[PDB]
Amino acid sequence: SQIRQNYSTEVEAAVNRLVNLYLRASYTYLSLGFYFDRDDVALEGVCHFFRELAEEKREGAERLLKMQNQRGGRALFQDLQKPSQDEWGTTLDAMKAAIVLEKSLNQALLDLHALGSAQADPHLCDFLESHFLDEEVKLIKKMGDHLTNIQRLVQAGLGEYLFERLTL
Amino acid sequence: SQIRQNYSTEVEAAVNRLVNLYLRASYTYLSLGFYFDRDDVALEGVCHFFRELAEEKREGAERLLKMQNQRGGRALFQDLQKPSQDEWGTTLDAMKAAIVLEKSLNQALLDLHALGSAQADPHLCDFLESHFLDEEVKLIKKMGDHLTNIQRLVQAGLGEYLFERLTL
Amino acid sequence: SQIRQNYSTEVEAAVNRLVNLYLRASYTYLSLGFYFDRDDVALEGVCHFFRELAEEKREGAERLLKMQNQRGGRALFQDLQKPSQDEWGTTLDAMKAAIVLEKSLNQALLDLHALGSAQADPHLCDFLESHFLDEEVKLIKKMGDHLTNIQRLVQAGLGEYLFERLTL
Amino acid sequence: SQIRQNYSTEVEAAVNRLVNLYLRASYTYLSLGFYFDRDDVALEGVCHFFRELAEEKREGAERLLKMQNQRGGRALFQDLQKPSQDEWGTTLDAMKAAIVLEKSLNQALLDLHALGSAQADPHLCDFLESHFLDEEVKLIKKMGDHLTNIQRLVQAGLGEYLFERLTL
Repeated sequence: SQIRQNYSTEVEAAVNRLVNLYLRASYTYLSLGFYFDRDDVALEGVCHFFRELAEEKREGAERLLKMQNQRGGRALFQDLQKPSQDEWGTTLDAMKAAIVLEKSLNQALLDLHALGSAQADPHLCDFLESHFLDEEVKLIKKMGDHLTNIQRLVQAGLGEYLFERLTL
Repeated sequence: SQIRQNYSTEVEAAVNRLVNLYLRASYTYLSLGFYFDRDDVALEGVCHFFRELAEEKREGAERLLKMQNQRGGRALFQDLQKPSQDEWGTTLDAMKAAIVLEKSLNQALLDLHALGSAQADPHLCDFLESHFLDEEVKLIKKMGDHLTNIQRLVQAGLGEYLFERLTL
Repeated sequence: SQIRQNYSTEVEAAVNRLVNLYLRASYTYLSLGFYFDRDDVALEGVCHFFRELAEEKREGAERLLKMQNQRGGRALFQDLQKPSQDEWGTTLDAMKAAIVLEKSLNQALLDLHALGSAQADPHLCDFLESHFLDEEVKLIKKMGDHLTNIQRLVQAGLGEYLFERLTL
Repeated sequence: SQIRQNYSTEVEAAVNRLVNLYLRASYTYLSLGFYFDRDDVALEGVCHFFRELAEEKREGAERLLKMQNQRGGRALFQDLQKPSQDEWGTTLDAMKAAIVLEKSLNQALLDLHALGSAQADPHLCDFLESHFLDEEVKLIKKMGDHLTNIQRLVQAGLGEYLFERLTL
């Protein structure tokens, strides 16, 4: 590559792996969004929350792809595995599964940042800090806030409805 | 002091004491605000209410400081003791603690006003009446209103959530 | 904590300590501001400079508190010790004391950043870099600029007046 | 008087006396203003400051007169004695004489307020608090601020000029 500089083979491959995690996460959120749009679930505010997250994760993958090219690395795509469940249970179950998901992405970002420091790749460390580390921390705080309110509310059906109407 | 007139040593020292009470109250409200911002408490409306009160109390202390200088008294600062609790319990517990706090400030204002009358210091009596006595009475009525609604609502988790969403 | 990830007990406690340093600094600036508002000091431009810094330091503490909660750490408040002096001498003395203060905050930020690197906590390193490290360097340069001009001007009374009127 | 109620003969006469003090003060400020407008004094900013104060004192007397009529008291005018000096010396001398003047008005207001309390005349106490007590305290603080700056500046001619140009 004519532009490639200070960009290790190891970081390049981890970037490709992170891109797959983000697309998988996006797919997961798409499944969660449509589940809450079912006529027998019907929680529009929950459906919207997850559909907005699917788009965010897709945007995250696209930013990683752009960065890959900017550094002279080569994007390599793999199969995207289907989401973990076909049915997501209650709003609470789903929000727990979402937080579990986000923590997995966060850890992958932390490991990638650790790889970058190990490889003396300040550009990668900066890129992660700029569009990912804080957005992930803020997203995780919000989900934790939601889990707490959802838990405070479980007369379970009444609580689930109120949360969707008044918070979402 | 070239400007000092009709400003007793006793009122000056009580003004300094009141300034410390107001800063302490502000610190208390800051602790209450951040407690309700915890991911395991997550009552944004309650967090906002207390954070707004912290700023008000800080503004109250600053007005007293300005007045101290206007009269030719000398501001003297003391340590600010930490708030009474590290964790504030429920919205109800916190609002009870807040009302207890406000009543203490109110009594201090009443005592200071009584000192001013005893010392024939009409300017001090006027200053207290203008920015403090009524604001305190109105604030205390509002908290009492809130305590009543919070109490009416305790299915405790559902009530606490509804109060924060619909009143705060 | 349900959200806590990669957030060490050591960083959490240092964050609480830094929050206390910032509130103390704010208190210090409040005392400096009101001292220059005394009828026997009467340097409005100096009073304004310090009062603006008190608010900045308070905002700094509040940002640290928010971050603490975002990471799932627990805010713990301590007594706020009173400022080092009751009277601040000349504009020069005060600006020297301010620079000494800022350097102490800066060093605390540097130590906290070093702790974060030692703990592999990129989010903390990023947060410090974003709202604190540069703001502190720029503030310290400005004070150094002011000290130099104040020193160039000391006919001491005439210089102090001119600085307050033409620079502040 | 058909409207007179709770308005003692003693307060009525003190109101007439205060009206004379305020007109005298106004006359004093007029003399100070024109002295600084002399071609051999020529401090326009000082001339403006005093001319603005003459108008304020005249407005103060007029408010007392209106109040006198509102209460059913009878305005009685006396000779207005000429100002204490024909020539006012330096800006410093003049500002010292002004502060001495204002303190005399303030004390007269305090005594009148004390008479009103002694006579159980809440309307008079309120009227004094509303347009006079605080305005007087704020005016006296400003003069004290000016005296301090003027004193800091005395190369006397250079200081006097700078004060008039940069503060007034």
